[PDB]
Amino acid sequence: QALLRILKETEFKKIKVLGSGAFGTVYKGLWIPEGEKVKIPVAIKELANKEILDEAYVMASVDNPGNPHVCRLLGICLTSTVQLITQLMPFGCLLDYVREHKDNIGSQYLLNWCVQIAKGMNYLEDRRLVHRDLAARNVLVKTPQHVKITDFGLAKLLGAEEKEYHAEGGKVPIKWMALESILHRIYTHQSDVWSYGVTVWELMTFGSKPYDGIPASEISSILEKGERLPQPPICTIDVYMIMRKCWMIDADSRPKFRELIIEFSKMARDPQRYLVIQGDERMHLPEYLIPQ
Ligand SMILES: COCC[C@H]1CNC(=O)c2c1[nH]c(-c1ccncc1F)c2Nc1cccc(Cl)c1OC
Repeated sequence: QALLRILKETEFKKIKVLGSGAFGTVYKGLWIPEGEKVKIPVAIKELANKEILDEAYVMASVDNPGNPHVCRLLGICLTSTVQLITQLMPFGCLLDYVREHKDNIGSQYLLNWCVQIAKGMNYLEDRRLVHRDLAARNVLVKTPQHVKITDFGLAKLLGAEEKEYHAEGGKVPIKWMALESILHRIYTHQSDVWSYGVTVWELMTFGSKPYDGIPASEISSILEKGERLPQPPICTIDVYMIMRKCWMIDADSRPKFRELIIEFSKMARDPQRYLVIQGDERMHLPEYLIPQ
């Protein structure tokens, strides 16, 4: 059962703006619980009220048992707007992190992040949840060795006798969506596997924009012609074939998140065999459009 903890605005202090975009506005602060005096660093989101409360319901529904690689909602705050509260991730989003530390990320970190995103997505698949927005921008970095999936804005829960979600005319990310989602607005856990492949391609290219220069309306025709995202220079054939298996026309032929945990975990045990990065031993660490 989903339960929300209504937190008072007087409990939050030192609110500073982290960023803004399609997600709305994300801030950072210090949550002092009532009675307790432990200053917990937290993040606050804003944007209309109908949309942010759907996100809170989705996050609260999948909170028990919970997964270490999935962001969990601490509670909500009722100021002039409805705000979401979660544990702060000090190192920000992974898309910016891979673009900032281009020359310091080793093969072990890239493969472990792929394992962790697949562990989080497999947990969401078990809780009948289709994320519908898996991208490097929606992956946060708690510490360089630990990542979490975020932004349950487009996420939808599936009923017991429901294996797919049909969207209406809302804005959606075309360059991360599967071909069936662009053509027929159909969203399954296998459509999230396509987005997982695009997210893996983003990490392997250190934050390259997918299909750069190509407009969103030309993507369906490009994917029907057999064209896919290119092989990143650091990827061996085994890593690139996983990405290409995530982008197959038949959604059931694509890999499963439980299979991607095993495949990338095997690769993480011998990382230099599967990714070729210069000076790997020396390294050390401490969009949306209307469909038609
Ligand atoms: C600043 O924007 C980065 C990407 C942005 C993209 N979309 C997000 O949803 C989000 C982002 N940052 C953080 C975030 C979280 C935790 N610590 C730091 C951070 F920045 C997000 N989650 C988030 C923020 C506040 C409350 C809740 Cl319940 C959240 O989970 C949905």
